[PDB]
Amino acid sequence: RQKCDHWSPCPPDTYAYRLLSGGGRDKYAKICFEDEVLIGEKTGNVARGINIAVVNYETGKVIATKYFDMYEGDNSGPMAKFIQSTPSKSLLFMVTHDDGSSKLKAQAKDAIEALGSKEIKNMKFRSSWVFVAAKGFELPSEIEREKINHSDQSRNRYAGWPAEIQIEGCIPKGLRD
Repeated sequence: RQKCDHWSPCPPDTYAYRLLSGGGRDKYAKICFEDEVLIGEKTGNVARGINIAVVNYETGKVIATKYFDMYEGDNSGPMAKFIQSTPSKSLLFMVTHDDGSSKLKAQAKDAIEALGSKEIKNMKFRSSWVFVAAKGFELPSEIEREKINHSDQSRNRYAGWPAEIQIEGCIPKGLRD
């Protein structure tokens, strides 16, 4: 019904977003922006690791979508360079699927922490994580921009994985007016 199937309607001059981490291996991570799925099963571009959607804040257009596997390969470096290359006045949306920490290295953690992440250095194996960043401007303090959920045997929604987490909000379009 509502933009990105939001619980409450967004205020007028705002960009709607909904970020969903993966829930175990069968429930996929999803990035929704302005009622359009940027990353997800639907668009066939979601995978294990850290999934990043980059949007031009000024035009509201998707500029890039890329995933980086943190269980295999050496994708931490290519992820840090992808994040660092992002142009100013960009929105960055980051979600975990399955695992985003095994091979997660310092350079990548520093590039994400530079964007305002308080949880990227607390990432544990299979912790579910969702994050909204702005490059070249500040997001309002009121919007939910980050969440982390660690694997815990008593709380785990799946055998071996924590429950998926979500953040939904409305970003005002005039932060650079």
